[PDB]
Amino acid sequence: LEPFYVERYSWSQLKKLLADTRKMAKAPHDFMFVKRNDPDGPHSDRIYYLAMSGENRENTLFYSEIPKTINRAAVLMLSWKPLLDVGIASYDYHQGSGTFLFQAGSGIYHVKDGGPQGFTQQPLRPNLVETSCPNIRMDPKLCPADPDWIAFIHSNDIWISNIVTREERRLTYVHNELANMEEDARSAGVATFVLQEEFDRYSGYWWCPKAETTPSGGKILRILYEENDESEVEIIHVTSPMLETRRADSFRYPKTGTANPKVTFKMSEIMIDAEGRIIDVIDKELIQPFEILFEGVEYIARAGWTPEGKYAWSILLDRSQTRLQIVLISPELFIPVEDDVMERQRLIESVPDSVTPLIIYEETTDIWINIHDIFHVFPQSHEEEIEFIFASECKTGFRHLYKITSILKESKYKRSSGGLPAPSDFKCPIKEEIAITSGEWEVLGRHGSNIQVDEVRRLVYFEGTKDSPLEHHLYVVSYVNPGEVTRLTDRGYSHSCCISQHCDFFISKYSNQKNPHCVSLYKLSSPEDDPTCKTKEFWATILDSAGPLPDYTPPEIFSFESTTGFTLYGMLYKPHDLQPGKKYPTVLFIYGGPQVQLVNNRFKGVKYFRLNTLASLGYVVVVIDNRGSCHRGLKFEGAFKYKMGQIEIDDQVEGLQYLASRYDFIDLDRVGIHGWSYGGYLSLMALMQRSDIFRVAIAGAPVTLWIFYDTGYTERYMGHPDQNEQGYYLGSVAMQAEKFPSEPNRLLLLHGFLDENVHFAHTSILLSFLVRAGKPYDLQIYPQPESGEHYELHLLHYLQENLGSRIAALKV
Amino acid sequence: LEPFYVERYSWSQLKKLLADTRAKAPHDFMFVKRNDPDGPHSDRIYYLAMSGENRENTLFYSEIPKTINRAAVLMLSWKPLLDLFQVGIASYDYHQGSGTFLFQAGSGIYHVKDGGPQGFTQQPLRPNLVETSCPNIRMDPKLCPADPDWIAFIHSNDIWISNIVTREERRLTYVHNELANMEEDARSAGVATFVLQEEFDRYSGYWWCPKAETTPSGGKILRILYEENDESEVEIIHVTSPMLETRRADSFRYPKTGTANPKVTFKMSEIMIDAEGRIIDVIDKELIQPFEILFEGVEYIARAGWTPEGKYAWSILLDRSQTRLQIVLISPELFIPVEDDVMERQRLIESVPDSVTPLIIYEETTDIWINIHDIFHVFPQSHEEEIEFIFASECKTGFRHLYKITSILKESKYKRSSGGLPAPSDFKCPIKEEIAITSGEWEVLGRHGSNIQVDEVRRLVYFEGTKDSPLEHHLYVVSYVNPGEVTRLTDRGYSHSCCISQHCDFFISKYSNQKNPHCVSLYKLSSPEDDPTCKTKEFWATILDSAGPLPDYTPPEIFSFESTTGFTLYGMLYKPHDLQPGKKYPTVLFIYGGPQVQLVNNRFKGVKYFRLNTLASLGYVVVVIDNRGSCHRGLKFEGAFKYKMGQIEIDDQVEGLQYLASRYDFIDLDRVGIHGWSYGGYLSLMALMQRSDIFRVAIAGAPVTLWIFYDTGYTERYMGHPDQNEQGYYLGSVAMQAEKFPSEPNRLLLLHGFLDENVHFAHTSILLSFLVRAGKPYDLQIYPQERHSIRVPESGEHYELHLLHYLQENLGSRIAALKV
Ligand SMILES: *C(=O)C(CC)(CC)C(=O)Nc1cccc(CN2CCN(Cc3cccc4ccccc34)CC2)c1
Ligand SMILES: *C(=O)C(CC)(CC)C(=O)Nc1cccc(CN2CCN(Cc3cccc4ccccc34)CC2)c1
Ligand SMILES: [Cl-]
Ligand SMILES: [Cl-]
Repeated sequence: LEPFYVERYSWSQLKKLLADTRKMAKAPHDFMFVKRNDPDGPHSDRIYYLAMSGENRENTLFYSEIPKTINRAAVLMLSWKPLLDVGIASYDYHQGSGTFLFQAGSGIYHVKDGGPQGFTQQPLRPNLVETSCPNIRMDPKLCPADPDWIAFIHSNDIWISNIVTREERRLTYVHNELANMEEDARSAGVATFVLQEEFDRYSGYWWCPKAETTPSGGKILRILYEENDESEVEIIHVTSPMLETRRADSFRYPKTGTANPKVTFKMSEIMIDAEGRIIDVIDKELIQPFEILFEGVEYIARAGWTPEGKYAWSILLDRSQTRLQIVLISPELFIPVEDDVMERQRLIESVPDSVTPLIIYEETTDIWINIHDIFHVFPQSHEEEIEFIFASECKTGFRHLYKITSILKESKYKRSSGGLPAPSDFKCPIKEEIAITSGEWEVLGRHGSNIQVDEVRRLVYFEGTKDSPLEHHLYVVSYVNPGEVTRLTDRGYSHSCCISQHCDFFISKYSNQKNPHCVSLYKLSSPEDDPTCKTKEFWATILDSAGPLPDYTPPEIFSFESTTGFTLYGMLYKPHDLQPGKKYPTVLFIYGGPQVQLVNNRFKGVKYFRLNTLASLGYVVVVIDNRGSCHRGLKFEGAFKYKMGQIEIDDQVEGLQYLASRYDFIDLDRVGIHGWSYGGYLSLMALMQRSDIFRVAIAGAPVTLWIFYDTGYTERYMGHPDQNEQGYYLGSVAMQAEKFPSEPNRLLLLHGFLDENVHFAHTSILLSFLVRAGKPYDLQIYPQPESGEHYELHLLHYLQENLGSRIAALKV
Repeated sequence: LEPFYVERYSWSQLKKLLADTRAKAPHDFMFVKRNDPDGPHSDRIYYLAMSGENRENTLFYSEIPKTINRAAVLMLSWKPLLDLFQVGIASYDYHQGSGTFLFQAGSGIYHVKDGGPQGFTQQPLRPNLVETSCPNIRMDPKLCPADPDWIAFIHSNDIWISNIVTREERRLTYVHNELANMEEDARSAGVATFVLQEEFDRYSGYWWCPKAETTPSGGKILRILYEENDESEVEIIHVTSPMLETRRADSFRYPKTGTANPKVTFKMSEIMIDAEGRIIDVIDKELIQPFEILFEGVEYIARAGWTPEGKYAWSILLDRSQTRLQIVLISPELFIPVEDDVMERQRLIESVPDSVTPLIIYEETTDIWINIHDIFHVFPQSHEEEIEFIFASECKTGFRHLYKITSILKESKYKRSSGGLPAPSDFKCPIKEEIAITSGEWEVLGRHGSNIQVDEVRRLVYFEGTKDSPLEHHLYVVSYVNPGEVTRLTDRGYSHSCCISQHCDFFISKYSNQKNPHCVSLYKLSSPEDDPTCKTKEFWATILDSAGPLPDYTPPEIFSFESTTGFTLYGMLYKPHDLQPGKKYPTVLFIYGGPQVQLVNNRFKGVKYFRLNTLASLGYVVVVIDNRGSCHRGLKFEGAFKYKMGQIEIDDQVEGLQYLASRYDFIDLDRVGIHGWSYGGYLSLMALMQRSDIFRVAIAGAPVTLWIFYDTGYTERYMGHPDQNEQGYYLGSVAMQAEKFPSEPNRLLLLHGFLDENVHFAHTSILLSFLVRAGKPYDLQIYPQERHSIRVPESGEHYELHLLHYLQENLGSRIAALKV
């Protein structure tokens, strides 16, 4: 077996090769189905959606017409009608009025379509909402009880504005923009850094869905909101976008072990008169402190209202993220904010002791709670019950849907006597807990995956891995008599689905390893003898695939039975034009951290197109989902709890050796490893731990030191740093710099200079320690499109010079 | 001619080689007379010195004997002046009449007495801590010449005084609130700001008046002239921290070019003391009119102080473009008390005479630039409306020469009663007499410790100069009354740095040459009885002896060549050790090539530039060339690159390289590297950028890549304001020309300290921005927790290792040629 050496191109030649082979658009999303209700017309529904019609183009609202019937000989390809005349990330909509509300650039706008006004046959010039406010407005939302009112955030405070009367009003006075950020570290209605970055919650205020009627023929609107105080949170400096303006932007980063923000709930209570004028605005706070009522709660993971507006709800986590509580909060728990201590005591006495927080569900785990967007609340039939669907990995170690009924008891605790409540004083007895689904597979509830409930047929639609861990599929099952789980999506593809609100259609964005992404509309229907049985039928195409592009050769998914007692899956890019009796240099691409799966049956020729490019130059490319990876259940994921950096490279090496024994073209002498973020971290660990296996390591934005990363992430997987002193040490490459090679041309560090999730300090502290330890490195910095081209060029060239070509074999 | 290829050592082996192949000489001298007829010693000398190796800098003394055995060589012994502190001393004060030393060692401020009325110790004295109530580090202590019981110092950017007998402490300025943040509180007093320290070498910002003023009580008044600065309009910049654990950035005020400099003014603290040394009162006083009115056009207070009598406070002032110097006498009567009440403030202005006025006793201009220097000697004032003084200037002849100047102190034409602003030349004085003491194609030295000693008895002036050569500094002497013959006092084949006794009967010289390490030796001055002008020198004793030519270090040969520019350009050449016949070697050009610096001269370079020899041992030719713009050749030679930085320098570097390359066949022009720090890093980039043909690799260290990111004081002196010179700034900024770099990798290495506060990392990061935009390759190395230069030895060790290894892998070795 002779060594194959890659063609040694020049820098300018490699730039040309990358430029030629380079030459995507946001696929249709945020679907909404509106009925036409037109007996004489040919269309049943209009679908509205956000999309990008070309690659240059900006993201905007489109519509398409769903016909009542189709020619089943042909394939109907739906046309994209523009709804409007900068760019839109999301949109709100009120059904009854047909009002869209959306931000585009700095402006907030509104149009109407598909309400009583009817259905336009051409673009709509939208109406700009007026404002006195000097700064950018964020997070606009229509009031569900009155589409004339909207809310939004300006300078970390909540405002409301009437789109008819033009009345604007600031609701919270929590942030003063002109003062310094040391004293004023407060905010209302905005989610803090950790909650956005690590729990995917972006909004921090919620309209009450219904309005209460006043005595004099007006109404009361309500906004539940989160108020944060980040005064005790660590302040860190990262260099500003403008390098000519030599300064640093301050922001609050709760690093692991330190304080999270000081959180609490609030309610704005807005009295409006008979003709839409604001009478009064009472701001209201909890009767007792957040720490007392919600003992142990550190993070407000999720929050909203019940469909009737009766209770606000919230899904709450402790600091270790091992205990989740779903908690109903009455509006009567809130009293007006009064600085006068005598008048404050009055208002506490006026509230009954019966009014109390209601923990309607609690769960625990020795691993961790993964937060998700599934939580469906049924309408309240009985007065002292709440019925709902939730998902959990805590029973079986796999995420499944459960139908739960809780009893809303009077609390044992009484506030009159004025003590502190015990841990379980607000817990509700669980009357029923039916498991809707079960097995060695999971229901999906993140990154857009959720459920749709058909209350009439008493069915729930959900996405899952039942058929395979490498394919997402749409399923349906009864929540009343749960049994047979009907699949609705076709095997051989992975699907991301959106079910119509009327449960009579669904859209699926699907692909597989060979075929690019497509979006198609499927009609749901039942046989006459049984509404429980659900069948699907292709209706029309919304987006066609480009068709497998000859320049891109896809990988083969493989798998091996690991000594760890798990099947591990991988992707293998065999080199283009294999020579018999030769062995090629192998580049292992890695991520390997939690909340990610790189190996699955989806089209990888957009995101990971440049893996195919490495294979065209003569490299073998391997990707392996090690233990900790997503979509295999909680026990699989928990493998590295307290032990980050200590099991991942075993699984990689094991898979790399499995491939080697079966394919003689893999040259274990010339193996490189490369990844970004956790992949960059593991790449450093690979070179540190296994010099023998890995010749080169390219680390991108690597986490080098876990005490520098945030609370929400790090404490979930590694606990508090006091209770895992060794794991934090052994898991931190910056404090083991002595273990790196004394040879140069084996370590490449890549970092963005301004990156604020994985800070540059991770790289700069490593560099400092490598210099202390007399170790070599190579460094590329990317301050501030053009730099991604530079990155790909440098990486191809670095692999060429130090792994692929004959010059690399000489160099040693 | 075969190419020599250097040994390809591993990283571990180069670390070994460097590790294997890996102290302040006496200074701040002071002669004090014994006045002991029966004793064997004429003088005792005091001096700062590091006794050797890992040891702190401290006060020593030695004994100067009346006679010597001229058969033998006397070696003086160093007596420790101080005892161990129940850290190190950089600087000291002395009061002649009392014997009081004053100095800072570590945090504390101390005093001893020796050589005054109390006599001379024969054993180390115990230093006496000056006690304090101040919470923070005290800085810049200074003895009051008028009363050696009193001292002054800076604490939290304000001026304080402390009596060392009575123990009375007192705050004189309330300009800086130490507790409030620096974004609001950006004022200071008695402290030279960044640009003044970094670009004009002025460190102090307050000056004791050297004489007291007696009162009716039998007490006295003491005065302190001081600079007050308001940096509120000055650009703020954030650099990280020695603490990398806290992801945080510390702020400071950096006047970047074409932006606001600090808003400055003069102030005076009037300090009334009673009959037994207790403070009665402290009146803080300000100028009767603004600084912008009284000193029209002035932007930098370059130097300041008092006349010997304490009558006038002098100052040397510059305009923003640094093409106009003004020496100005400021009378104490120009200052009035500070007053909020605008009626009472007006009444004090009116009580001051109109005859009292600033006196511009000297003014000069140039098309090139003013170079500030420490030479300025005021004579005692005998005539009432005349001041007589020695100054130095390049503005007449284009070489720095001494001039004895007398100016007439006329009452001003301008009058303050009328209430108009004065005309540009209302304060100017008549120049009655301006005699040139020296002249020629050579300069008098007045920076970096070089100065003059005036013998007022025999009416002579001692000075350092380049008269015998630009490659050697020598001590000379000449009359200031009948200026004729310039007598050299130091021996040739040696560069000297000399300190002349206050009594003018001795001088000490620190000297070296290319082959011999540094030495310090004492020399007695005397004249034949018939003629006191004729000054001769005799060796007296050795203070510091040579370690000797160390056999690791082979010196370089000083070469020179006639450039097409019409200047002789001097250089140094390190030939490779064991130079093979019929073989050619990879060359490494070390460069600085910026203003205010000369790399090529006849001094020992085996300490500072030791690794140029290490390069030669591995088989590299090493060249160094002082191009046009460099120091010690006159203002015209220096002026060559005004408005044109980065354009002319490499022409001279390549010319010199080719002078050697034609004259020596061992110089392989196909493999030439370049390397430098600061301006040398700048030029290293420019060299590769402009001359891809000549230079294979460039290793730029802390490079200036964008002149708009550098400070006012430096950049505007050589380039003017950016508004007036858009082409100069564009053509002189490598960041704006990133497209011109090679599109071959392994030819560009950037080295930068992450926390550098003179040449900010910003220069490197913005260069990397434009190189990425231009699709160009680079290599980069960062050295965190390190400011101006590389202080931590492990990072210095890493710097030398990477630099040597980089040259090996991409220039010197077998594989380097195969790699193309
Ligand atoms: C970490 O999670 C980060 C940074 C904190 C979050 C945004 C991160 O993921 N950053 C980041 C930056 C730049 C690119 C990517 C993803 N990209 C996917 C495709 N991949 C192409 C590739 C892969 C393997 C080998 C090569 C070799 C040469 C050229 C391209 C290659 C690069 C990484 C993520
Ligand atoms: C510029 O003015 C700086 C940086 C902004 C502030 C003072 C500066 O000068 N920095 C700096 C950092 C580190 C070292 C030096 C000076 N040093 C002198 C000796 N020289 C040795 C040398 C020369 C040439 C080649 C080699 C090769 C290997 C090892 C040493 C070499 C290096 C620079 C200044
Ligand atoms: Cl929506
Ligand atoms: Cl002195």
